[PDB]
Amino acid sequence: PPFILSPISLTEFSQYWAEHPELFLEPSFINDDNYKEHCLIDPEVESPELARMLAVTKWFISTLKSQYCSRNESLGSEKKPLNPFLGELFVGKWENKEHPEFGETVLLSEQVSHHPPVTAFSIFNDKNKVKLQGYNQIKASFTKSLMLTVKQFGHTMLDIKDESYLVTPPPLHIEGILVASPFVELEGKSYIQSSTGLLCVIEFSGVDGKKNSFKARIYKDSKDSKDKEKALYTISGQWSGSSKIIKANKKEESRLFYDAARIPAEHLNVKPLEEQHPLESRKAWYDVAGAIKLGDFNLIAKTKTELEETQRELRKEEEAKGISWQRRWFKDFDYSVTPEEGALVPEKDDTFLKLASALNLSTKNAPSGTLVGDKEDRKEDLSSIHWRFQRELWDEEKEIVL
Repeated sequence: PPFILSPISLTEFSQYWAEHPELFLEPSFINDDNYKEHCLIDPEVESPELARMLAVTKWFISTLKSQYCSRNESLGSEKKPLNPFLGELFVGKWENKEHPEFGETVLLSEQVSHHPPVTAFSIFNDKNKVKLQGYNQIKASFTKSLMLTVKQFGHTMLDIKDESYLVTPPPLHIEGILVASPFVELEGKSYIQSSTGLLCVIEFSGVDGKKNSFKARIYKDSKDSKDKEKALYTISGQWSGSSKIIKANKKEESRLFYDAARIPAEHLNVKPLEEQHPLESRKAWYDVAGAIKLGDFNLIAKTKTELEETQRELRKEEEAKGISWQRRWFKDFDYSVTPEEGALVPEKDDTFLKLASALNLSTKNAPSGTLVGDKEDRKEDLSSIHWRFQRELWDEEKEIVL
């Protein structure tokens, strides 16, 4: 066992959707009057919608490394994920003081389900009108071989002012591939469907091809995505390393698209344990995390039972104050054709339904990226529940602060 063990609650993994402050906000600084300047990899980008789609694609790739690489040699740490308890919260903010034009970007993460485990999150920047929200859920199991496949469920939505993007995470990742390491590989297709019609398809190598490699293609619309030759741009390389982009078929003009080595200057600002509510992750798992570094499973069992008892009493107090701790900032909406009575239902102009339609994506609780008609989508009575952020609920939060 190498490196310094770092137990971290899965509720914290939500922060990796905006680890690079500048990449997260770039799309919002691109308008009709400067788009050609805001596109390093192609000073001759056809339209602003296209420059924004490239900026979004870059931002998406930048989130991958931290999500799937547990070891980090420039820090000497090995991440040990902790299964969040119901009602757990993790909040913080990127102050971006070194860039006044960016503004404060807030992160709210919450464990909305324990059985099964579901994490919901929202990252929003009021100043530039950039907001993201999504939820995550996985199902692991072994295949004929050490394999151990993890299916991804859920999706995320990005709003750049009035422009919308539907992002679906990597459908699959394989664990326990390399000897003596928690190395992980991605497989399947991820999509970035914009309200502008543009669609990006990101294909992961799986256990084949290069290590942690991908092939991204941007199409003018969903129909075009059926033929790889109609791709406006093609990006390929390592999502944990570097990649290059090629416009049309001009292989003679390949440019460096993204290099994961780049370390972000801005760090997520999280308040110290002293001023943290007992529902917040770092404070709730502190002892357990310590015991886990000690390695003593007797101390781990003890600290765990204590977290449980603490949390049990905390919930009682939360209710006593009339606080809906179980669904504090996110509510579960039913998107099925015929929902149950009391179920929260979507609105008529639901962004998710619009974009999913354009992409022809299953709106059911199937693996991420499942297309309508796929085996997974045809399954008998599959639910269609999706978690949604409610800004107002955060606006009236009386206990949690940043």
